[PDB]
Parts: sequence; C-alpha cells; structure tokens
Amino acid sequence: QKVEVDIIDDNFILRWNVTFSFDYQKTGMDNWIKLSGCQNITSTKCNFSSNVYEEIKLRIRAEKENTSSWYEVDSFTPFRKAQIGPPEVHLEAEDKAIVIHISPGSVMWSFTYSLVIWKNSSGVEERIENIYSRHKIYKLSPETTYCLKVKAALLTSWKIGVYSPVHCIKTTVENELPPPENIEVSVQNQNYVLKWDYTYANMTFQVQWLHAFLKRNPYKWKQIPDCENVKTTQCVFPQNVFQKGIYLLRVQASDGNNTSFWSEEIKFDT
Ligand SMILES: *[C@@H]1O[C@H](CO)[C@@H](O)[C@H](O)[C@H]1NC(C)=O
Repeated sequence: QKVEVDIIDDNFILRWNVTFSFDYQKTGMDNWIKLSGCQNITSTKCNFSSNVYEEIKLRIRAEKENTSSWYEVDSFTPFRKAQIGPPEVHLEAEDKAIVIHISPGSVMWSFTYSLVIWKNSSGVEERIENIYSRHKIYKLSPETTYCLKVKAALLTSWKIGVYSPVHCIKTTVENELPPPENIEVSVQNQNYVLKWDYTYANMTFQVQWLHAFLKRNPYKWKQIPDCENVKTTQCVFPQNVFQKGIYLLRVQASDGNNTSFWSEEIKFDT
C-alpha cells in the first residue's frame, strides 16, 4: 500500500473506519511536524494555508480503532505540484448570445481562461481560448439550451487547470428587433462615418464606446452624442472626439417602444 498527494489550490488531496493525520518536514530534516487542523480527520483533504517554492515531504498517518500505518510521500514543491482549481461561473442569456462571468474558484497563486461549449442536443463541442472573465458568445439560436465548462490556466508556469462544473442555460425567445449588423467605420473630411445595416425601416439607434483595454479582467460605456437617437443607419462625428487609441463601439436599435439587444462589440482603431 502506498499514497501519493495531489494539490488543488490550497489543498493537499490524498490518493491511495479510518481517520487521517498529516505531518510535514522540509527536505533534509530529522523530524516531522504536525499540520494544524489536519489531525484525525475523515476527509482526505487538508487545507494548508497557514511557503510554496520550498521542497517538503508529507507523512500521512492512517488510523483506525486499534491500528495505524504511517506513509511518507516523495519530496515535492507545492507550487510545482499544484493544479489550478475550477473557476466560479455564472451565465446570462439573450436570444442569440450568452455572457459568461468567471472568477477564481488564496496562497498558492495571472490567469488565462478557456471554455468548452456545446448545444445540449448535439454534444458537438467548440473550444474557445483565451477568454476573459465576462466573455460574450454570439450567433446562437433562440430557445436553445447550451452547456459549457470553463478552466483557468497559467501558461507561463505551464499549468492547465481543472474544469468548472457544467453550467447550462437556455437562450430566450427571439427579440423581434434584431441587433444592428455589419458595423463599419470610415473617414470623410475631418469626420468619422459610422455605418451599419438594419433589417427594419423607421428605427432609431444609439452608439456607445468604451476604451478597449478596460475589457480585461474587470467601466461605463458612453454615448457618442452625435449618434444619439439617429434616425438612419449611420452617424457622422468629428475625428477629434477620440484621442488616438483603440476603442470598442456598439449599436442598439429601437422602434420607440422596445430595443434590440446590442450589436456585437467592434474594434475601432483611430
Ligand atoms: C443533455 O442534457 C441531458 C439532461 O437533459 C443530459 O442527460 C445529457 O447528458 C446532456 N447531454 C449533453 C451532450 O450535454
């Protein structure tokens, strides 16, 4: 019989009427030191928050009513062994898009995220890489249940993380007003010209902008005043309303009563 130990975030996890007690020592040491709060537990997990680049060994004392055995584990460095735990995920849905809110699931530990998504009916998985912690997936079908799981990563330290539990959400009934489409910027004179397509006539629109870098690991979208409630599928505004830089633009439609969901966010490099 022998034991190994895995680490997820701040927990030692044992892999093989019994209780467990954990000791450790720094490698090249005589005696064993008890890990506080990890003595006579039923759980195979020991939370050790309270120096992860130092080499250590563990000793696990497996006890019963009248007998016990003490197993040592090979030397390890906790950081090198650690696995990143499953992130916490919350989903929200529109008719044709899903928004994924992600946050870490702390002593051991910036994270890069990835996900896997599939339609419940089909099970065909699409993998999306390098997503951020409020990612939006477009081009989905209304009243359709999608399922997904998310993992964290630390590409610098070559760690690939554990997937969150699966979460599913059903997209809502189709919005009668679809989002504006095909958004494009061009320049005329000292102005920018924002153009888009729309499926219905006699609509009004609004355009909002955001500094693009603000999207990472999160800010208020702001109106472009000239574009506010425009009655056609374009607006013209002075170049000098934006400093040089990288922005995001989005457009929403209205019939005076209801609004579409937002168009996709488009990159705007001045
Ligand atoms: C779809 O959902 C059913 C439960 O309704 C579940 O049993 C099944 O595993 C899911 N399949 C996929 C591919 O997500």
